[PDB]
Amino acid sequence: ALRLGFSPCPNDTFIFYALVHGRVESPVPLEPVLEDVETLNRWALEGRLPLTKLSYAAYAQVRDRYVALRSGGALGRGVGPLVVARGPLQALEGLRVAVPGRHTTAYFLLSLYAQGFVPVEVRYDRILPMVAQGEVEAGLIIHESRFTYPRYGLVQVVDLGAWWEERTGLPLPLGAILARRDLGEGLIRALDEAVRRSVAYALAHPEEALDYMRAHAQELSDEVIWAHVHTYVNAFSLDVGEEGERAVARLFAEAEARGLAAPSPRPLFV
Ligand SMILES: [K+]
Repeated sequence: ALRLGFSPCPNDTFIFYALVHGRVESPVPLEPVLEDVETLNRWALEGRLPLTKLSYAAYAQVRDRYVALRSGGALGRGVGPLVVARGPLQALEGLRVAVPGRHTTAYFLLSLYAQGFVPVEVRYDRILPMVAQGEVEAGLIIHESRFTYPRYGLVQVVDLGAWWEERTGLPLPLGAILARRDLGEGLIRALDEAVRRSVAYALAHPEEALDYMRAHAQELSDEVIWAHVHTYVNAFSLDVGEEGERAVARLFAEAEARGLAAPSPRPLFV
C-alpha cells in the first residue's frame, strides 16, 4: 500500500530484502519502486513517495516534508565517493568532471573539495567509460564503481570520504531512509523499527538476499556484490548512533554555511 523508493544497488536491495519479502514484520504493506538515486532525489523535491532512500545532501532540502529514520542509511568512514582519472592530476581547476547527480552527497562533497571544475551530469554507470575514453578529465564515482575503476586503467585522485574524515574527524553521511511527515508519528516510528529489523535480518541471513540482489544488479559478479554490501552496510545501517548524528549535523552545518540548505529547528531523526 505504501510505495517505498530505493536503488537497485546491492546495498539497498540487501537492506530491504527482508521487508520486501515478508521476512520481518512491517506496520503496513510496501510497494518497492527501484530507481537511480538522483531520480529519487528529484522526486523527494515534490514529496512524491511516502518512504524513500535519499542522498543526505538532498534531505537537507526537504526537512519540512520528510524526517529521517535512524535505520537503513549509508554512513561510514570507508564508503566515500572517489574522484578518479586516467592518471594523476595536479588539480581539478578547469577540468570536466563527470558526476552522478547534482543533488547527491557525492556532488556536495566534491563541491566542498574543489571549486573550479566543470560538472557533466550523467547516470553513475556512464562515468568510468567517459573518463577512460577521454570525454571528461575526471569522474566522481559511487556505488560499485569504487571496486571496478582499476579495470578501466584509472587512478584515484581523492577519496572524499577520507578527505571528510581528515577535515571533520567524523564518518560521512551518504544516504538516509526518509519517511514523509504526513504519515504520522506512530507509523513512522513503527517503520523505523521495521527497517532496522530488515537490516538485522539480512545481516543474520545474508545469503537469503542474494537472489534479490542479483536480480537487480544483473551485470555484477557475485564477488562485486559481496564486496559492495560488505563495504556499504555497517553499524550505521542499523542505527545512525550518536556519532552518526554528529556527522549529519556537521554535513548540514557545512551546507548551511554555503546557503545550500535552510536552517530548521526540527529534529533530524525520528
Ligand atoms: K577490486
